[PDB]
Amino acid sequence: MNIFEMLRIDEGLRLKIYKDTEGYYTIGIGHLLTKSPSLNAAKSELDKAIGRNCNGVITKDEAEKLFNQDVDAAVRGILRNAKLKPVYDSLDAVRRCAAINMVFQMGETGVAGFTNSLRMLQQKRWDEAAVNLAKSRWYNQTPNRAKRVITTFRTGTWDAYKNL
Ligand SMILES: CCc1ccccc1
Repeated sequence: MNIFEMLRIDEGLRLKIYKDTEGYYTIGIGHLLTKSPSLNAAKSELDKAIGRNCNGVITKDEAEKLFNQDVDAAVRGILRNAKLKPVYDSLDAVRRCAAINMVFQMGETGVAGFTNSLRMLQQKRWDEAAVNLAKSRWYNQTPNRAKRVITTFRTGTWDAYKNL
């Protein structure tokens, strides 16, 4: 398992514009199009992202291209963030995937506010970090996914994702 397989499990794959868990227009493997209520605004964002007139539908190859771009953006975002980079650099490979997953889902400024959890993760206090991470809107709104990500942080193994 790697970050692509992990997020593909968590985000799924849909080739037509859909609404994510928060009700926002999204496409592909969790590619957020807009937080605007307007489907037309989303369709415009999609056409801009893909570079052709899509009429709300893309191919699997296009979805995977957006996915590559989004994962890269998440990682780069972490590396450019003064609060996130040192924690990320302190982590092992598997836990780094859990970190990218959170930033992919909630964005960099969002996770950068997870201050107490970040400290515990940098200190390698895994059980404590796991407990702290669950005290969050994140956990309460998407508990099944949060539990998988937290288990990954707690154990540094892919146990939560085996058997998908
Ligand atoms: C809060 C988990 C985390 C750690 C490092 C970087 C991003 C996210």
